[PDB]
Amino acid sequence: MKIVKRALTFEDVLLRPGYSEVLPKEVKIHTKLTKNITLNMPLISAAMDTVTEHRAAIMMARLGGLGVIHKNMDIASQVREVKRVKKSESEYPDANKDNFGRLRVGAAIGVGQMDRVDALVEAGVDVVVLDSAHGHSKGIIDTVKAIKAKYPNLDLIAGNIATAAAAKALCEAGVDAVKVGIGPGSICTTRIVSGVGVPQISAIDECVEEANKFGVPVIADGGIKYSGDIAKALAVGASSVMIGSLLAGTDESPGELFTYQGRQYKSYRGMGSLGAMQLVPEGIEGRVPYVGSIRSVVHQLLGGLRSSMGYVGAKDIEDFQKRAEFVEITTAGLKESHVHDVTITHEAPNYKVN
Amino acid sequence: MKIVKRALTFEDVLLRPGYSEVLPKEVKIHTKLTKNITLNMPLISAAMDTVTEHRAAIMMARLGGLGVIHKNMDIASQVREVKRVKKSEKEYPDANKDNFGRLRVGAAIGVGQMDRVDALVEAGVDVVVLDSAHGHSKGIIDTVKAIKAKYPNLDLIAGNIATAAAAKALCEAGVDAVKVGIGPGSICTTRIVSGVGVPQISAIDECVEEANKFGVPVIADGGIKYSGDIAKALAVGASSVMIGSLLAGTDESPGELFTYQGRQYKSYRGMGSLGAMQLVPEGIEGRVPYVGSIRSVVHQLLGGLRSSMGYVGAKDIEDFQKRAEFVEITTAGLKESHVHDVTITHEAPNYKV
Amino acid sequence: MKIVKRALTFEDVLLRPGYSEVLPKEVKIHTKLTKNITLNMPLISAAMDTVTEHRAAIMMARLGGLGVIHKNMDIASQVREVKRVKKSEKEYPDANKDNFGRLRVGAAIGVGQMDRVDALVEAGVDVVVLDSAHGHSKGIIDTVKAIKAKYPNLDLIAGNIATAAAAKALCEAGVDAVKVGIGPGSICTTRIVSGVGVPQISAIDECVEEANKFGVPVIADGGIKYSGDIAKALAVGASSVMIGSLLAGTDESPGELFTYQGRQYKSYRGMGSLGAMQLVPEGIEGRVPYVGSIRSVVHQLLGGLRSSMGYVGAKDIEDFQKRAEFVEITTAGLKESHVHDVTITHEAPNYKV
Amino acid sequence: MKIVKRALTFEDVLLRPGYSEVLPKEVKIHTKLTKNITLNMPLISAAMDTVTEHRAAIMMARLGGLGVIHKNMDIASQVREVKRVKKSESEYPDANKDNFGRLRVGAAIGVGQMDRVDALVEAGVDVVVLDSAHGHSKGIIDTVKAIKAKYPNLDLIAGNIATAAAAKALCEAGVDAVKVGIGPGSICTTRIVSGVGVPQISAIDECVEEANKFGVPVIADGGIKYSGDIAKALAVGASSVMIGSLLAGTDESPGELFTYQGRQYKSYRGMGSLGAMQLVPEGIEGRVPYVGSIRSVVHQLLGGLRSSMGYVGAKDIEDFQKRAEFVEITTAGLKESHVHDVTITHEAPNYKVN
Ligand SMILES: O=C(Cn1c(-c2ccccn2)nc2ccccc21)Nc1ccc2ccccc2c1
Ligand SMILES: O=C(Cn1c(-c2ccccn2)nc2ccccc21)Nc1ccc2ccccc2c1
Ligand SMILES: O=C(Cn1c(-c2ccccn2)nc2ccccc21)Nc1ccc2ccccc2c1
Ligand SMILES: O=C(Cn1c(-c2ccccn2)nc2ccccc21)Nc1ccc2ccccc2c1
Ligand SMILES: O=c1[nH]cnc2c1ncn2[C@@H]1O[C@H](COP(=O)(O)O)[C@@H](O)[C@H]1O
Ligand SMILES: O=c1[nH]cnc2c1ncn2[C@@H]1O[C@H](COP(=O)(O)O)[C@@H](O)[C@H]1O
Ligand SMILES: O=c1[nH]cnc2c1ncn2[C@@H]1O[C@H](COP(=O)(O)O)[C@@H](O)[C@H]1O
Ligand SMILES: O=c1[nH]cnc2c1ncn2[C@@H]1O[C@H](COP(=O)(O)O)[C@@H](O)[C@H]1O
Ligand SMILES: [Cl-]
Ligand SMILES: [Cl-]
Ligand SMILES: [Cl-]
Repeated sequence: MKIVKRALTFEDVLLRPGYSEVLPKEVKIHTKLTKNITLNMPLISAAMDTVTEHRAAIMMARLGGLGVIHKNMDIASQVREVKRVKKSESEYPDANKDNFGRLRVGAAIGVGQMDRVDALVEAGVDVVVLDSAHGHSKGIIDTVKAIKAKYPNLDLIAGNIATAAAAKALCEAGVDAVKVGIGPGSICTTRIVSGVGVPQISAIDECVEEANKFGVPVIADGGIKYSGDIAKALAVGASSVMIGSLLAGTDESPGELFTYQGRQYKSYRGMGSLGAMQLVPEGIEGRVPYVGSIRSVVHQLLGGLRSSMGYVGAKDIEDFQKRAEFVEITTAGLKESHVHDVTITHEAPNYKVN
Repeated sequence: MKIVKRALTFEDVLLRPGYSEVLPKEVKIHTKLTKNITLNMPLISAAMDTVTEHRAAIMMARLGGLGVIHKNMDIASQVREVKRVKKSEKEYPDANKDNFGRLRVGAAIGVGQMDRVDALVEAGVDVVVLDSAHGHSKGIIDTVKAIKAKYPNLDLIAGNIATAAAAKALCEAGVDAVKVGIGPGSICTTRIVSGVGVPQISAIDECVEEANKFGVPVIADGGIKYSGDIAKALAVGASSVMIGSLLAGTDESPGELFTYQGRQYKSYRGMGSLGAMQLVPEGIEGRVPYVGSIRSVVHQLLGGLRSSMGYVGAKDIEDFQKRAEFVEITTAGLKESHVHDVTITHEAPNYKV
Repeated sequence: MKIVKRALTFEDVLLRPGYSEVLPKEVKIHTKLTKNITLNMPLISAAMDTVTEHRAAIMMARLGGLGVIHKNMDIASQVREVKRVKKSEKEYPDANKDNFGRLRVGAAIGVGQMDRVDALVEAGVDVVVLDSAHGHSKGIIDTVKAIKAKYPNLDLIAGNIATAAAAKALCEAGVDAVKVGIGPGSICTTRIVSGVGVPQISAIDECVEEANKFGVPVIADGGIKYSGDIAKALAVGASSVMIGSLLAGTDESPGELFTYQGRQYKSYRGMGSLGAMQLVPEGIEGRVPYVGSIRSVVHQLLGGLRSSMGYVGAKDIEDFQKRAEFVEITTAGLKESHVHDVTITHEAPNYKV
Repeated sequence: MKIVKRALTFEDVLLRPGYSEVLPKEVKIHTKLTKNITLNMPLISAAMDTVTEHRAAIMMARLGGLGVIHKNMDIASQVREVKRVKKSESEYPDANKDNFGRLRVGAAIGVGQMDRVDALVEAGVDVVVLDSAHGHSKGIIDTVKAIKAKYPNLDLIAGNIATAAAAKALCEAGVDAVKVGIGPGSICTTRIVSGVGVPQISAIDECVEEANKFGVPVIADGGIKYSGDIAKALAVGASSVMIGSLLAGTDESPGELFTYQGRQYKSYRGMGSLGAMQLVPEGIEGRVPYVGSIRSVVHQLLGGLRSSMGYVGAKDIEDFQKRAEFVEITTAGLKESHVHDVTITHEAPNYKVN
């Protein structure tokens, strides 16, 4: 058998602190979404039917990031969701807006869905997210070429991928960003069901190095549990991070609150779960704790990133990537990194152990 | 001390995705059981008294695979089981059949059991599976030589082994397939009791490299918990996979269904457990959740396999093995690979925790 | 990406035994706090509002160590705490005292707090501990320069750091000790929240190699759970150890004792927790078991240290560091090192699970 | 810091099966206890007050191994325990006997206990086990030299040690066997309390290589949980294994049976536990499950060893050591080695997971 390497993920590594003349409050967190679109902060909500519809994409863009409307609905519904975001108005000085001063929004499509693309363009979507379980596939590559041919000024994101060869193929196909992540999603069983995938830190590292040669941003999609993971993903070279599970428990995410055994929850499920698809399932249907507003979640997450960048001595994301040095740690190191030998009595807003 | 390598198993590795032009529904999954016997799908039910009798064996063959009738019964009883399969009769277009249109079946034998082989050969058995806890032994090798001498056109599988040296010995003795696995079985305590074994992925890899020289296919036997493990075993170069615990919960497996504290189960035990031997055991007696029909289980398992081959861009298994690249992962990598940070509310058909 | 090393912590290593001619009762455990301040035993209580006020500080000093009064209070209050220690009065023959026979005490300060330093220096403080979550910063380094300029004979400790580069910066700025530890603290979430830190053993090792060039002692701060960790920290070359969770359960720590579900506790929280800050926290609020007096805790901890030095054959700490050889262990090695395969019925004074 | 090596213990390694012309029933398991004393099988019960008094040492020797009477009693009591074993009579054809046809027995002593040694010699003890928490110490080395000087034909065992230099010092001191094990005992907190110790497989490996140059057997003392560990310890080069926890729950071991929450137990405690010593404790006081007779325990343990040797192709222990090849495994390998993905319904006599 051919073993190419030993691959690491988030928990395997930590950033080394460096000399710093910058306070966390002073750092700038703007970043590229694609080659032609800027975010005022690096978070994107996942294209999932238990995460991102209009209320969520509105908040995400008001806070300077992006929401991506899921494709588990007919064209007319998705169009209507996009218009709701575009026509939204308010306090949000970091808002992420197009040239008309309208909140930016993204919308998911799948292979061959060219009629959906047409409608979304005419609805004034800012970015189309072309998604497959296997981005490195002929269907995806062909779809990219068709979309760039018909809409040369439409910003196009394609994924998911996990290797440098995939990033090369997509970039040469004409994408404006690649999405990295095969298997690391909280609700994902892809690696278990089919044995395929690449640990997320290594996948991002590999793809970034290739995507850089084309001036193409990488989106790190899936597997983020804590703000520290966001920092690590960015430091390794990603330009933004896509998040589902950390947002699925918010007010704005689709679905109703429910209480079960004294706790509040919302539903969260893979788009490859049996429920969502109504191919063998590559995702599960579950529940996540209720966590209040998107605003409160994003605030804790960005505060973590700001801390990290303060520790590293970085003024902006690009400086963060140039300075960042990692150390690989052991299981015992991870155990020391978490809270240990104390029982938590009041839960912190940015650290929950289940 | 002499340490020859760091040895890996299923949970230590993942397959890298590759450029694909094939959809999962389009890939071909036929394979080889032995030099001369073909499978339409690569699964074999284990030769265990809680897994394979005639009902399981019939379903496995109708679906394109194979069942091996266990040997924890007298010769006559086993002859009868084999006969029920061979006499069995669009609905099963992938049925694995012999030149007469009869379902194929295998039967297990032990060292020096030529009387059992005689009666099985007479009963129309398609393949004989020579089983020992230690396939790399004088007893096993002599039995091989004697069987091939007396029945030269009888397909012979022997095991279990875990080293290239063992593979070489068996191939030179004249086997038509080798079975790999010392200690990975769900119900197995061999490694703990005797301190002996080789993590299943490295074992398959080592033995495939040796047996390939002789044109001898390798059966990966034991340690499969998920469809993804089937894919890995095949990608590393196994030609087929033998499965126990995943099928012991099925309607067709021997034994009755029972309910305990709100959950349904069937029994499952090692053939070296106390119960099965009736003494220093190398297996345990336990229970597995009821999972309904073998059909539904096989469907999900082949689903994952096809999906894997789609991800690798492999049109068939030879191509899969050719293209397959692995990456070694850490404990944190395994944790990320499983479902994490979400509570499952509706369990999936092909993923249980 | 740039990975500079595989970094280890306490549970990754063990000390090898060596030829010994010393019994544990015979070894000497005096050490250095700073270039100019001496300790009779090497423990310092953490500068936390659930660990060190005047009661703890007095006990730590009477036993030959030191307490650092925390800074989560106004300047006046902290001046008063420091004053209660300095005014405090065979029973304590190892008492750590200044040239006037007064117990020694330290006090914590933050970046740009020269007013606090002024009032502490006036109150007779023996050492000032300059604390920041990130000691390798322009703020900390400028504060050092300003303090040493204004009070050149005032012993100054600064931290926290975890790299040789940080150690070098601080030593050149003029500190009398560096404090090492980014993220190992029991109540600390820094590593999870910001992704930043260095496993404590490698951190100490890196910083000791740098600071030693300047004659500057290293304080290992955070992550101690057992006496054995104290030994390792010292053997790697720390001159002293700062301890939080192990002392938060004591009579003398601030806060009241309470009972919850049959067990006794006191509160313990990070100075960067929400509660202590009153916002994006880097600590948590929790509880630790009540453990009785500081004396009894320190007794057990120094017991393990002396035992360690006996095992290594070290007559004193310099000798310990000289002789110490480590071995790196695996997860299975750690499991064997703990109590295993037996249920504890009467808990030990110095081992809790 | 100086890191000499990465050290492995039992769970880190497995034996490779080899070509075999031998059945488990056919293999011979006799071994050297010391340079001048043979065991018919390689097990020794631990010198502990909750393991080995006369009833236990009698059974151990009848089965061909050895019991070592603990030293937590006055001289007269220990002498009387030794005589009880020596005067025992019975069915036990593998019995381990001196030249007078009396069951062999060993007795523990500590540094300087020369009067106890005299009494034990006069009681007809076969081997004296000189024990310290730190065998590589001047007190121990001096005691060895004094005992060999006064009783040149008395077989003398000394420990505990964990390094090649220790084995060299003891061998040159004149011992007839060295005992290896600092920290691996089930009830031991030495490694936690003082940070000192060496993972047991590495310790045995290191000491055996040194002890061999003197023709001195190594005893592997502590950390055995399963029969597989016995095989591994022997394959690495040890001549016998000392066991406490696996025997503490037997009829013959000191102490009464008790029932707590529907289970039967016996007490088991470190000799460095607070209870036993009545220095900071380096052991705990606990309980272990009741397991019936020593005969039934030893039978399962020896059957495991016989299997192992059958797998390796070994006719006797020395052949076992020459043939044995190990492979290092991962955490996932260990997980696969144990029972997994099945719930046990009838507990096996040689495999219990708690
Ligand atoms: O689409 C899924 C599973 N799946 C998912 C999903 C979503 C995110 C991550 C993983 N899987 N969503 C689905 C929706 C419908 C049907 C199948 C679905 N799996 C695969 C597997 C291999 C492929 C090879 C070439 C082309 C496409 C391939 C697709
Ligand atoms: O047969 C078993 C135990 N055992 C099993 C069994 C089945 C599958 C995997 C492991 N063990 N089934 C048994 C049925 C009856 C008696 C013993 C049995 N163990 C061994 C062990 C070493 C050997 C060395 C040379 C030749 C044969 C050897 C056999
Ligand atoms: O001070 C805290 C958090 N924090 C803490 C604390 C204490 C010990 C360990 C970690 N954090 N205590 C605080 C008290 C008030 C407000 C914030 C606090 N975090 C940071 C993070 C990055 C920095 C970079 C340059 C300079 C200062 C930086 C500070
Ligand atoms: O004797 C014990 C602890 N201890 C034990 C024990 C028994 C087995 C394993 C570990 N410790 N039994 C004891 C009985 C009484 C007092 C202390 C005891 N610990 C030490 C530690 C370092 C030493 C250095 C030189 C000489 C002797 C040393 C002893
Ligand atoms: O069902 C699925 N199977 C596998 N991955 C999925 C599925 N549905 C969504 N995803 C991915 O998982 C991500 C969410 O990851 P999370 O932030 O870790 O919960 C999404 O952005 C998708 O990339
Ligand atoms: O009692 C036993 N001890 C060791 N291996 C066994 C025993 N019984 C069956 N096996 C092996 O384990 C396999 C079943 O593995 P499973 O698929 O992991 O449950 C069988 O096909 C045999 O190779
Ligand atoms: O809230 C916090 N976040 C991170 N580190 C902290 C915090 N509060 C105290 N510390 C550090 O952690 C140490 C206590 O570590 P402990 O001995 O493991 O409990 C203190 O001495 C500080 O160095
Ligand atoms: O209290 C103690 N502390 C550390 N080791 C001990 C103590 N008492 C006995 N031992 C050792 O532990 C062994 C028992 O190991 P076990 O077979 O793993 O339970 C004994 O043979 C001694 O070598
Ligand atoms: Cl730096
Ligand atoms: Cl061989
Ligand atoms: Cl691990």
